[PDB]
Amino acid sequence: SVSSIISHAQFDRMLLHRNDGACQAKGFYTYDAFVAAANAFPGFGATGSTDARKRDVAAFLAQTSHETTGGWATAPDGAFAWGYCFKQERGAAADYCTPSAQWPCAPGKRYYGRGPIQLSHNYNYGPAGRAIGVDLLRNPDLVATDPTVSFKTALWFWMTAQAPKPSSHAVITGKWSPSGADRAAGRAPGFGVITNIINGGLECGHGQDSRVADRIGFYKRYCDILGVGYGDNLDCYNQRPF
Ligand SMILES: [Zn+2]
Ligand SMILES: [Zn+2]
Ligand SMILES: [Zn+2]
Ligand SMILES: [Zn+2]
Repeated sequence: SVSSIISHAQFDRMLLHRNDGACQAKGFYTYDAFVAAANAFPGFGATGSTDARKRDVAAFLAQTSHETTGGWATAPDGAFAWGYCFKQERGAAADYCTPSAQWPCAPGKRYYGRGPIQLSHNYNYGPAGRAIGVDLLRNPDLVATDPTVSFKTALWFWMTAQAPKPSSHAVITGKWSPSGADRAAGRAPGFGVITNIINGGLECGHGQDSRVADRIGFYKRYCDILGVGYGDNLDCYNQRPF
């Protein structure tokens, strides 16, 4: 039903050049896979006012677009037209396997970044796999070979809280109630705190940051496409990291 918020046409206008020959993931990410994945997380794009629902979709696609961007300053249609260009960590990467009796690593497998949110480590592939009913510890490559599974891992991240961090979904739909600690840290509801949730240790609270700006660029472009206002507190330049 997320299709009632974002049409196939709008989805492609947003992720405009993802299938250009220069992109590693060309041909991978499809609108039908996105819609199928969304069906497994009913609340996504279906919680709150029509505007909250549009921002929920735009923010999700904007943050994931930054994580997989292939854009550059003078890119065709701007740097914010190049999200979803990659589907797996570039380079030699690493094993990303840490001791865990709850989410044991499978021999010979590696848990490097895969998919829209660049899911990493066995302790994340484990709970994400359980959430979607797929054994991602034994078959982590499915996050880079099956687009529906790929999108599902990203939505799992979007919809899952990591207390004290709320889920990004809760923040964008206006369901997050900041603690006294959050208020003291300057973490107010908005797109900015979502960036903080995702990679605040490295990007937030130290003034202007090009990574934060790139995330906002995607968000504003996508909100413009769906026809919704951005909401407040878009940056995390002055927010203490979670
Ligand atoms: Zn299409
Ligand atoms: Zn193109
Ligand atoms: Zn690690
Ligand atoms: Zn810093």
